[PDB]
Amino acid sequence: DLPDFPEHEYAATQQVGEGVINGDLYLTSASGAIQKGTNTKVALEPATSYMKAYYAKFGNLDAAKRDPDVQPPVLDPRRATYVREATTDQNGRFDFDHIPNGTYYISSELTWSAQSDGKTITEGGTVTKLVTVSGSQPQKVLLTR
Repeated sequence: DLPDFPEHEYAATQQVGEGVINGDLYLTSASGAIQKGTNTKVALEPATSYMKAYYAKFGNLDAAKRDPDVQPPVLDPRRATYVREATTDQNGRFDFDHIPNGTYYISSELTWSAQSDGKTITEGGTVTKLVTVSGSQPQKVLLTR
């Protein structure tokens, strides 16, 4: 499962800042059609050894490829205070303000329904990337896979 919550790793992070993050969220259907993530929540949190272990198993996983017997574990309640959040607009665009200097996981979940042989298929899943912030203007994040 997950390692012990690393207090030192969270204590060493800068918790105040001026950085701006811009990006776009989308995934591709099995048919090749692009699906934009509209009015979808996007999370931005410190890139720790704790969340590296979590995102390895559940961060870039298709909903069709999920094990029904395997459920994601309950995370330490101390982690929530470090999570920043944004909702994408009508075009899948998201924005974050006052982002501190540091290294982060930027993560979202985008699923939708498709039809095939008269049966309903669940498409998409989770998508997670690394973003580094030094100065106030990092590059845009294309949150896709």
